[PDB]
Amino acid sequence: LKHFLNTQDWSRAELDALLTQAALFKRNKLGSELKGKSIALVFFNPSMRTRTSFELGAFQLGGHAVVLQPGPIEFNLGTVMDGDTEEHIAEVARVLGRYVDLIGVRAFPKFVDWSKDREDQVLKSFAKYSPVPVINMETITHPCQELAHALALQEHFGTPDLRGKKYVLTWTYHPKPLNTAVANSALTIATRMGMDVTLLCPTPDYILDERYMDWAAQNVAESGGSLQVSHDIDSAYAGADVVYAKSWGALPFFGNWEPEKPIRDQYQHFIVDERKMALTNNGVFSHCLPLRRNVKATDAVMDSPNCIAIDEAENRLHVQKAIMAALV
Amino acid sequence: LKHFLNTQDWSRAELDALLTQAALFKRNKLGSELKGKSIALVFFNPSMRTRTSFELGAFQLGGHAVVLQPGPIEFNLGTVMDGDTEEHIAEVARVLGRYVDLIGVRAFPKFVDWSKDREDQVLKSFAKYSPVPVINMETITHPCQELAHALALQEHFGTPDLRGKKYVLTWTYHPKPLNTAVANSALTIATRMGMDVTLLCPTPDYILDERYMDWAAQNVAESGGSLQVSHDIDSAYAGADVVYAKSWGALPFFGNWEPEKPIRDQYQHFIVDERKMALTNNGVFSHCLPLRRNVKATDAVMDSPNCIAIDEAENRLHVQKAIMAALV
Amino acid sequence: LKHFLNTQDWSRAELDALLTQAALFKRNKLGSELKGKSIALVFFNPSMRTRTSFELGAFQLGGHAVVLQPGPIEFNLGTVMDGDTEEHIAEVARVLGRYVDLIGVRAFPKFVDWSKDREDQVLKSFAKYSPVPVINMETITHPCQELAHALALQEHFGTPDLRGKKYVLTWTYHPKPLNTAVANSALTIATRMGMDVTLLCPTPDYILDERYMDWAAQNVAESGGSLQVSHDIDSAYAGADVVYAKSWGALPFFGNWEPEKPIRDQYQHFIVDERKMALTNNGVFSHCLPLRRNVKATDAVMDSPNCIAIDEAENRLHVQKAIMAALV
Repeated sequence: LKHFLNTQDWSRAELDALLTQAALFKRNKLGSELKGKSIALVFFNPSMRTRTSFELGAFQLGGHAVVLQPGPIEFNLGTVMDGDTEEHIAEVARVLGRYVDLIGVRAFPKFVDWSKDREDQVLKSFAKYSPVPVINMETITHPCQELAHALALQEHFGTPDLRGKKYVLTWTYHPKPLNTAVANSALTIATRMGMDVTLLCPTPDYILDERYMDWAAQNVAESGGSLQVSHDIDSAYAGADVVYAKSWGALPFFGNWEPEKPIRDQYQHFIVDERKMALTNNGVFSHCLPLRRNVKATDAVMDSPNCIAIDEAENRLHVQKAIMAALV
Repeated sequence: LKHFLNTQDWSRAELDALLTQAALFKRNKLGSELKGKSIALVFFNPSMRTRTSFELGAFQLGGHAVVLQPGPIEFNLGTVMDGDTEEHIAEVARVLGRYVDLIGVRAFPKFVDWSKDREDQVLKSFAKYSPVPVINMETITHPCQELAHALALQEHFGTPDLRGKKYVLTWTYHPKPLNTAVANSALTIATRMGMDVTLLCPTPDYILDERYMDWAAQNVAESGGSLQVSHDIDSAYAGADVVYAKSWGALPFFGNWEPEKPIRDQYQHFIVDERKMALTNNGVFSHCLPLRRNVKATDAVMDSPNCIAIDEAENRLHVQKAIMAALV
Repeated sequence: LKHFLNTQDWSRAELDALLTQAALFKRNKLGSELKGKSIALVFFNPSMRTRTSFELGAFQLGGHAVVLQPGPIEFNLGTVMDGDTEEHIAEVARVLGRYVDLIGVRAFPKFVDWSKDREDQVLKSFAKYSPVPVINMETITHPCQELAHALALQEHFGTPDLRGKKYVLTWTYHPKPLNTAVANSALTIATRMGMDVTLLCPTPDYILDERYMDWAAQNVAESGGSLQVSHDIDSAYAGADVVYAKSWGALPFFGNWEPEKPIRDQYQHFIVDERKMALTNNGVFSHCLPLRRNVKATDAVMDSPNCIAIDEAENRLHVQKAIMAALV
């Protein structure tokens, strides 16, 4: 009945409890909250980091993770399956639900159409047909990353209350168009936590889907923080406490990534470097990984003592354990 | 020494004991029958369902399953390995046998020749060279499915004795020629259990290999049931207690599936629907999965309360645990 | 801090202790030396045998192995990652190091250049950036195989002291050029153990890289054994106690394997057979596997009671457990 599809679906108190359980697990990693239980990790797209953290997380709590990497499933109802689909998600979710206690789902968008991708069909289908809790391991939003990220910020600042912090979610250069998942999640969680958020991107075409812009706005009101869109690098970084980098192809160009290649390439200066970081208030830098060094961020920034990307990546483990424990 | 290659190899009392242990495991899933033991699940062909049930089954009994998906093995003796084969099954089975306590084998036929496929070389080779019990996870017969299927029928009818039940194994439409494995197993187990069996198919060309027809006949005599081949849909369904659907390419066409495409396509009416099911004696419907909705069976039949396909799929878990426990 | 990259890095006393712990584990396989611990098995190249032994080894000691098969990683520093690499080994090793207690690495050479391959970049990179012990699961040397091999010899001869034994590392025919890893390791460990070693190959072009020739020489001096290069089959086998076969492409031909195909094909007589084995002092035969029957060794030699290849393969399990236990 209760799933962990997006943090936006959980009340603030529930998210706070998850973060605290995550901190507790970080102090005592071995437990029995999942003793004799199991989780099916269904990866429609490969991920070494996510597979490792979840698999180990289940093991450490006495459970077992079954890793499934399909590779042809039909999600549409009343559809004559005479095509290339062998079985309907109805049967898949229901069968797995007779075996495991939880189901994790990872499904990256096709990038051939944001119009379709934004529907989150794969995840919504599992959540609808599954008799057991479903966990978003990343589709168009990365909720587990949000919490790992948030925990890392709380540990860094020495407090659970992040209000008053200047948070800068900056777009970054990449030779190819990327998913907005991490970006959408970053906006969601930074505002939900009540920080002064600024979405820094090259042009208005890079502004995130309305769904998330509304989420952020709605969260600003609840948390007492602030939101703001910007296109000026130097002013955005100024006096910033946190800088989060993430690359993503402008939504208005989904389907054809040819005329955009020259557009993104003229913005290879949005790379986070010491010059920019020095403008902040001794702010910290982080990225969700994988990160292309000297493209999204310079080797100097990465190896800096202000980069907490490795801590954030570690926290995926502790945060995902808190989620699995809450759902069982 | 003792393997679980086919149910036909086990006495009726042993099969009854397996089914009962399976029911016991269904009531108490956690156990120690495999404590510290392991099973190697060798999949020459991918299977999410079979991998999940076996892996979880080993975990629940205190054991560990190692999943191996090759992808070049030689099974022929005295064959100069100067071809594309790197190692002989002799070495593979013997080495794995020094590591694990049980070996599961899944190997779908090549469909390029039923003449060769019917030899069950992969399975027979493992059973011959392996120092530990071998388990058929599906090749040309699906013995684990047979028991999962049989258990589901016993639970549905509220009794272990299925004698007197009208069982209809019906062929079903599919855009492509399929393996007869599930069909051969269905005939084997339905007759072994003593039911009034009817093999419903379009033309005599779809009759199953003699090996299984003889098995069925031999089982009818032992169980006190009956066997019968039919080509009339309405008469077959009439007063039926159980309807099992399965698609499969006529054996006489193995090698060339071109002139058969038009032959099978003219029989897309063999699809199980409410019209047919209504003719039975409030009979139950089931399929081994994966099932193409609105092709092999209509969405109406699938979502009906008489469809026990999800229960049968669940039982793969309990039945496979009974098998692993009996073999160690 | 301490890794298991090559046996040559460990003192003789440490190697002796590993071999003894391995013998102890062979007598009592279940233990708690890895209770609650985990190892990441990173396979850049597939290996059923190595995956099975390590995974089971972790399970038997109360731990858990996470299997990762990438398939695009950058190992070069200060390299603008605008190519086909998504993330730097720096981030990979560091993140995995926050999750698991040990990291195993398997990476076969590209064969496109021994000049580059001999650098052991993949392994050295992991060992440099990883915060936890790294284990060579085979790159250009196969140290786990060395110990499995050595243990099998000690069990066969009924003593830990192998000094005085005539060891013949023979090159063998193969339709394609192979890695020297196993060959380099065989020379290393046979000399380190103090045996009378003879490297039997067709022509001086097949002599192993200087690195290992020096290693052997340096080991002969320490162990009191002997080294010797030979090109005469009959004289090499004569009075031999141990015969180890392994195929490998001459190092001087790395990059272009066309003019070598005809060169290796004229030496298909280097195959180990009863005629040759009969010349030894009732010597034992072994191979690391996979082995092409009737090409590297005849079916007669393989099925002989003097072939200890299956025992050596089994010992990978016990030896790898000793290594994992020593590193944690």
